[PDB]
Amino acid sequence: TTEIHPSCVTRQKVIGAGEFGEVYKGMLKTSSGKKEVPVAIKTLKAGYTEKQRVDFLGEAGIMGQFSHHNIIRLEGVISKYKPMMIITEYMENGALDKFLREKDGEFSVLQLVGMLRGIAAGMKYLANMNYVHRDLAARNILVNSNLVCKVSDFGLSRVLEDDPEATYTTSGGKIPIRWTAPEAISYRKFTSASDVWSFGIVMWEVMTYGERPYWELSNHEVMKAINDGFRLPTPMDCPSAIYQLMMQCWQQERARRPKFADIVSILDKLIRAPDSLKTLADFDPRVSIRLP
Ligand SMILES: CCc1cc(Nc2ncc(C(=O)Nc3c(C)cccc3Cl)s2)cc(C(=O)NC2CCNCC2)c1
Repeated sequence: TTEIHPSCVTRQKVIGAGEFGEVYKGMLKTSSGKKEVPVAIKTLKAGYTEKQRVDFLGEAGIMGQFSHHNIIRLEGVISKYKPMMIITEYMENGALDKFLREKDGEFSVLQLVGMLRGIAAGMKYLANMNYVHRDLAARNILVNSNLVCKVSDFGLSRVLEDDPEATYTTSGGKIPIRWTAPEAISYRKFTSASDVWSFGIVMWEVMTYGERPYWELSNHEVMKAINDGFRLPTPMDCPSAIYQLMMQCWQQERARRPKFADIVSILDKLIRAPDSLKTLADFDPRVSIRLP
C-alpha cells in the first residue's frame, strides 16, 4: 500500500467517531505542484491491541487489492508514524441510508435504479474477487457528488464487530438480522449468495428512501416472519421489474437466488430501456381514505 507522510494530511472536521479512533474529512497534499484533494481519514488511537492493528491495517490491505468504480478507493496509509491512519477518497454525500432519508422523494425512479446498478456492479466485482461482505446494507454504501454509490466497510471480522446494527444472537454470533440471509443467521454460512439476499434488502431500502426494513418488528419477529414465508411488501412507486428482482434475492433456497452477474445484467437492461421502469407493482395501502 502507498505510505503517506503525515505532513501531507490535514484533518479538518470529525465526521464519525468511535472509542478507538475517529473518521475525519480532510485534505491530502501529495506534491508541490498539484492542489490538495479532499479525503476521508480514519485514525487508530495509541494503546491499540495487536488484533486492533491487524484489523485496522487489514481493512486498508483489502481495499488496496480492489480497483473498481463502485468500491471505495484507498489513497494510502500512515503506518510508519503514530497515530496510524487510513486515507480514502472523500464521498461528499455520506452514507446512503441517511442520504436517502434526508432527500425523501427528491430523485427519479431512474436515478434510484442507477444507484442500485452501481452497488450491484461493485458487489459483482467483490464476489468475483472471492470477497464476501457480510454486512451489505445502505448504511455501508457511500455516495459522491455524482450520485455514484460505492461499497465500503471491509475486513474479516471487524465489520460485524464494529456495526451496532449487528446484534448478539441466541447462538452467540453478532449479525444484522434484518439484512442477513437465513443460512447466515441459522448456521453462520456467509457467501456471495447471502450477500445477494442483503442486496435485495438494499434494493428495498433505496426504493423506500431509507425505510427501516420490517419497520418495528423485533429481530425475533423478523426471523419468524421470514421462516413463515413472509417477505417485505412492495415499496410505493416501485417498478414491477425491481420488486420482482428483490423477491428473487429473498429465495429461502440459496441456490435459487440470482448471482450478482444476473442482477447487474437485468439492471443494466432496465436502465437502457427506461420505459421498462414505468410499469409499477401494485402497492398494498395500510390506510383507506374515502370521500363522497
Ligand atoms: C459516515 C457518514 C459520512 C461519510 C462521509 N464521507 C465519507 N467518505 C469516506 C469515508 C470513509 O469512511 N472512508 C474510509 C476510511 C477513511 C478508512 C477506512 C474505510 C473507509 Cl470507507 S466517510 C461524509 C460525511 C459527512 O460528514 N458529510 C456529508 C455532508 C453532510 N451530510 C452528510 C454527508 C458523512
